[PDB]
Amino acid sequence: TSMEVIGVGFGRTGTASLRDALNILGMGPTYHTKEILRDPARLADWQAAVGGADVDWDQVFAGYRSTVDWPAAAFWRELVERYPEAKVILTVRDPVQWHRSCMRTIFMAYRDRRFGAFNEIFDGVFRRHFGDGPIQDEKYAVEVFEKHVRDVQECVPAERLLVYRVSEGWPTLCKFLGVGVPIVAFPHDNDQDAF
Ligand SMILES: Nc1ncnc2c1ncn2[C@@H]1O[C@H](COP(=O)(O)O)[C@@H](OP(=O)(O)O)[C@H]1O
Repeated sequence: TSMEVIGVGFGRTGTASLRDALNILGMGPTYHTKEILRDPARLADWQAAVGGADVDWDQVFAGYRSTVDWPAAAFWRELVERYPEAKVILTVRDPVQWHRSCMRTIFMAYRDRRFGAFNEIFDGVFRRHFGDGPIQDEKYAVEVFEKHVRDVQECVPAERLLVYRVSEGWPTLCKFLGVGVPIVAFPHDNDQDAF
Protein backbone atom coordinates (compact mmCIF):
# COMPACT_ATOMS: atom_id res chain seq x y z
CA THR A 1 0.00 0.00 0.00
CA SER A 2 3.10 2.21 0.46
CA MET A 3 1.37 3.76 3.52
CA GLU A 4 0.62 1.56 6.50
CA VAL A 5 -0.99 4.01 8.96
CA ILE A 6 -2.32 7.56 8.51
CA GLY A 7 -2.74 9.49 11.75
CA VAL A 8 -5.41 12.14 11.31
CA GLY A 9 -5.60 13.55 14.83
CA PHE A 10 -4.53 17.12 15.43
CA GLY A 11 -1.26 18.09 17.08
CA ARG A 12 -1.20 17.94 20.92
CA THR A 13 -3.18 14.70 21.01
CA GLY A 14 -0.22 12.42 21.74
CA THR A 15 1.16 12.29 18.18
CA ALA A 16 4.87 12.08 19.21
CA SER A 17 4.06 9.07 21.38
CA LEU A 18 1.98 7.52 18.59
CA ARG A 19 4.91 8.09 16.20
CA ASP A 20 7.25 6.28 18.60
CA ALA A 21 4.72 3.49 19.11
CA LEU A 22 4.20 2.94 15.38
CA ASN A 23 7.98 2.88 14.95
CA ILE A 24 8.34 0.23 17.69
CA LEU A 25 5.62 -1.83 15.99
CA GLY A 26 7.51 -1.82 12.68
CA MET A 27 4.99 0.45 10.94
CA GLY A 28 7.53 3.20 10.38
CA PRO A 29 9.53 5.17 9.62
CA THR A 30 6.76 7.52 10.75
CA TYR A 31 6.43 11.08 9.41
CA HIS A 32 5.77 13.81 11.98
CA THR A 33 6.53 17.51 12.41
CA LYS A 34 9.79 16.29 13.98
CA GLU A 35 10.92 15.21 10.49
CA ILE A 36 10.54 18.79 9.25
CA LEU A 37 12.46 20.09 12.30
CA ARG A 38 15.27 17.65 11.41
CA ASP A 39 15.18 18.61 7.69
CA PRO A 40 13.63 22.05 7.09
CA ALA A 41 13.92 21.68 3.30
CA ARG A 42 10.82 19.45 3.64
CA LEU A 43 8.81 22.62 4.22
CA ALA A 44 8.67 23.01 0.40
CA ASP A 45 6.36 19.99 0.02
CA TRP A 46 3.79 21.41 2.45
CA GLN A 47 4.08 24.90 1.06
CA ALA A 48 3.24 23.51 -2.38
CA ALA A 49 0.37 21.43 -0.98
CA VAL A 50 -1.17 24.37 0.89
CA GLY A 51 -0.87 26.44 -2.29
CA GLY A 52 -2.98 24.06 -4.38
CA ALA A 53 -0.31 22.02 -6.15
CA ASP A 54 -1.18 18.53 -7.35
CA VAL A 55 1.04 16.92 -4.70
CA ASP A 56 2.82 13.65 -5.47
CA TRP A 57 2.28 12.07 -2.05
CA ASP A 58 4.63 9.19 -2.83
CA GLN A 59 7.41 11.78 -3.16
CA VAL A 60 6.32 13.75 -0.06
CA PHE A 61 6.45 10.57 2.02
CA ALA A 62 9.39 8.88 0.28
CA GLY A 63 11.27 6.89 2.93
CA TYR A 64 8.26 6.77 5.31
CA ARG A 65 5.58 4.14 5.82
CA SER A 66 3.27 5.96 8.27
CA THR A 67 2.45 9.54 9.16
CA VAL A 68 1.03 11.29 12.21
CA ASP A 69 0.48 14.90 13.30
CA TRP A 70 0.17 18.04 11.33
CA PRO A 71 0.95 18.94 8.65
CA ALA A 72 -0.31 15.74 7.08
CA ALA A 73 -3.47 15.72 9.20
CA ALA A 74 -4.59 18.89 7.37
CA PHE A 75 -4.66 16.77 4.20
CA TRP A 76 -6.41 13.82 5.82
CA ARG A 77 -9.20 13.50 3.22
CA GLU A 78 -6.68 13.57 0.40
CA LEU A 79 -4.49 10.99 2.08
CA VAL A 80 -7.32 8.62 3.03
CA GLU A 81 -8.43 8.72 -0.60
CA ARG A 82 -4.87 8.31 -1.95
CA TYR A 83 -4.00 5.34 0.34
CA PRO A 84 -7.29 3.42 0.69
CA GLU A 85 -5.61 0.38 2.22
CA ALA A 86 -3.91 2.35 5.00
CA LYS A 87 -5.29 2.08 8.51
CA VAL A 88 -6.45 5.40 9.93
CA ILE A 89 -5.91 6.46 13.55
CA LEU A 90 -7.78 9.45 14.93
CA THR A 91 -6.21 10.50 18.23
CA VAL A 92 -8.61 12.40 20.45
CA ARG A 93 -8.49 14.28 23.75
CA ASP A 94 -10.70 16.50 25.89
CA PRO A 95 -10.95 19.39 23.37
CA VAL A 96 -10.66 22.04 26.12
CA GLN A 97 -7.46 20.40 27.42
CA TRP A 98 -6.25 20.16 23.83
CA HIS A 99 -6.74 23.85 23.11
CA ARG A 100 -5.14 24.92 26.37
CA SER A 101 -2.11 22.78 25.53
CA CYS A 102 -1.96 24.25 22.02
CA MET A 103 -2.00 27.81 23.34
CA ARG A 104 1.12 27.04 25.38
CA THR A 105 2.89 25.35 22.45
CA ILE A 106 1.96 25.14 18.74
CA PHE A 107 -0.56 28.04 18.74
CA MET A 108 1.59 30.33 20.87
CA ALA A 109 1.89 32.76 17.94
CA TYR A 110 -1.86 33.40 18.02
CA ARG A 111 -1.79 34.73 21.64
CA ASP A 112 17.32 29.16 14.34
CA ARG A 113 16.97 31.02 11.03
CA ARG A 114 16.38 27.75 9.13
CA PHE A 115 12.74 28.03 10.27
CA GLY A 116 11.98 31.52 8.91
CA ALA A 117 9.18 30.20 6.67
CA PHE A 118 7.76 27.77 9.20
CA ASN A 119 5.06 29.88 10.86
CA GLU A 120 3.54 31.13 7.60
CA ILE A 121 3.40 27.64 6.09
CA PHE A 122 1.89 26.13 9.24
CA ASP A 123 -0.63 28.99 9.40
CA GLY A 124 -1.84 27.70 6.03
CA VAL A 125 -1.86 24.16 7.42
CA PHE A 126 -3.92 25.07 10.49
CA ARG A 127 -6.35 27.25 8.57
CA ARG A 128 -7.38 24.29 6.38
CA HIS A 129 -9.38 23.49 9.57
CA PHE A 130 -9.89 26.91 11.21
CA GLY A 131 -10.47 29.03 8.14
CA ASP A 132 -10.04 32.75 8.86
CA GLY A 133 -11.57 32.27 12.31
CA PRO A 134 -9.87 32.84 15.65
CA ILE A 135 -7.44 30.04 16.41
CA GLN A 136 -6.83 31.48 19.89
CA ASP A 137 -10.54 31.44 20.81
CA GLU A 138 -11.27 28.40 22.98
CA LYS A 139 -14.98 28.11 22.10
CA TYR A 140 -14.30 28.34 18.36
CA ALA A 141 -11.35 25.95 18.44
CA VAL A 142 -13.30 23.34 20.40
CA GLU A 143 -16.02 23.50 17.73
CA VAL A 144 -13.38 22.95 15.02
CA PHE A 145 -11.89 20.03 16.95
CA GLU A 146 -15.27 18.36 17.47
CA LYS A 147 -16.27 18.89 13.82
CA HIS A 148 -13.08 17.20 12.68
CA VAL A 149 -13.77 14.16 14.88
CA ARG A 150 -17.28 13.88 13.40
CA ASP A 151 -15.98 14.37 9.86
CA VAL A 152 -13.41 11.60 10.19
CA GLN A 153 -15.91 9.18 11.73
CA GLU A 154 -18.40 9.93 8.92
CA CYS A 155 -15.79 9.56 6.10
CA VAL A 156 -13.63 6.55 7.08
CA PRO A 157 -15.28 3.08 7.34
CA ALA A 158 -15.29 1.86 10.93
CA GLU A 159 -13.23 -1.24 10.16
CA ARG A 160 -10.39 0.96 8.88
CA LEU A 161 -10.57 3.57 11.66
CA LEU A 162 -9.35 3.59 15.26
CA VAL A 163 -10.56 6.38 17.55
CA TYR A 164 -7.70 6.32 20.00
CA ARG A 165 -6.44 8.04 23.13
CA VAL A 166 -2.75 7.54 23.82
CA SER A 167 -3.52 6.95 27.48
CA GLU A 168 -4.93 3.58 26.29
CA GLY A 169 -1.39 2.42 25.52
CA TRP A 170 -0.64 -0.79 23.66
CA PRO A 171 -3.65 -3.13 23.86
CA THR A 172 -6.23 -1.30 21.70
CA LEU A 173 -3.59 0.00 19.27
CA CYS A 174 -2.03 -3.44 18.75
CA LYS A 175 -5.39 -5.19 18.38
CA PHE A 176 -6.36 -2.67 15.70
CA LEU A 177 -3.12 -3.15 13.80
CA GLY A 178 -3.13 -6.93 14.22
CA VAL A 179 0.24 -7.19 16.00
CA GLY A 180 1.43 -8.45 19.36
CA VAL A 181 1.83 -6.28 22.45
CA PRO A 182 5.45 -5.18 23.05
CA ILE A 183 7.21 -5.76 26.35
CA VAL A 184 8.63 -2.21 26.33
CA ALA A 185 6.81 0.64 28.01
CA PHE A 186 4.32 2.53 25.87
CA PRO A 187 5.88 5.89 24.87
CA HIS A 188 5.10 9.02 26.87
CA ASP A 189 6.72 11.85 24.89
CA ASN A 190 5.56 15.10 26.52
CA ASP A 191 6.61 16.96 23.32
CA GLN A 192 7.67 20.00 25.33
CA ASP A 193 11.36 20.58 24.59
CA ALA A 194 10.65 21.62 20.99
CA PHE A 195 9.41 24.80 22.74
N1 LIG B 1 1.30 7.79 26.91
C1 LIG B 1 0.71 8.98 27.14
N2 LIG B 1 -0.27 9.04 28.07
C2 LIG B 1 -0.86 10.23 28.30
N3 LIG B 1 -0.61 11.41 27.73
C3 LIG B 1 0.38 11.32 26.84
C4 LIG B 1 1.09 10.17 26.51
N4 LIG B 1 2.02 10.44 25.51
C5 LIG B 1 1.89 11.72 25.30
N5 LIG B 1 0.91 12.32 26.07
C6 LIG B 1 0.59 13.75 26.07
O1 LIG B 1 0.29 14.19 24.75
C7 LIG B 1 0.68 15.59 24.62
C8 LIG B 1 1.68 15.77 23.47
O2 LIG B 1 0.95 15.53 22.28
P1 LIG B 1 1.74 15.75 20.87
O3 LIG B 1 2.95 14.72 20.87
O4 LIG B 1 0.70 15.52 19.80
O5 LIG B 1 2.28 17.13 20.92
C9 LIG B 1 1.28 15.97 25.98
O6 LIG B 1 0.27 16.43 26.90
P2 LIG B 1 0.13 18.04 27.04
O7 LIG B 1 -0.31 18.52 25.62
O8 LIG B 1 -0.89 18.24 28.11
O9 LIG B 1 1.51 18.60 27.56
C10 LIG B 1 1.76 14.63 26.51
O10 LIG B 1 1.91 14.57 27.93
